[PDB]
Amino acid sequence: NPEHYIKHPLQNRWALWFFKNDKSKTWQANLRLISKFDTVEDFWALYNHIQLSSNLMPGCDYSLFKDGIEPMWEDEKNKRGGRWLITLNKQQRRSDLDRFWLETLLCLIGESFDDYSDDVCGAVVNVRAKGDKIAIWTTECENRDAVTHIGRVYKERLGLPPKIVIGYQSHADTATKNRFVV
Repeated sequence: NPEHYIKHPLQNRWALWFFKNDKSKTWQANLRLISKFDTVEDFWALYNHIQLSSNLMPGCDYSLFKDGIEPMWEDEKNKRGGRWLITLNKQQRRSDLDRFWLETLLCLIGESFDDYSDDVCGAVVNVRAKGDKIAIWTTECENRDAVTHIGRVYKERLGLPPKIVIGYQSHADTATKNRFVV
């Protein structure tokens, strides 16, 4: 009976990345792959082993991306895409950052956006003194139906009230403005 001894396979294999700001190095050189996993059990072994986002020094990031997509604008699956951005104030590092980030991780590995989960590339949390950010990256900023559906589902899974609006920005606009709001 496989149920008693097999790990539970995820729909995708995922890679977690870490960024630490070091002014001696280029941005790309500061980005490092931490490890990959493709089962529920290996996801939790990795999550339980690493620091909470709220405990990282300012200027660090985590990124979780599908295996084979690097967490940068230049990747073939990100260059035409964008991100749903959650901006946190300084008080929300205490209240919401870690629970929003873990909910974001679970939206990814559990493929929570129905048919549009294939548009998801990954997610990024930026820990910064000025205010942290969490974002889900999708692969095509022109797919209105995929993008808007991901944003609506994500907003409800974060539990954000209708008093809050979140915006979607294309990486091309960042690399050089919300395309969509929910």
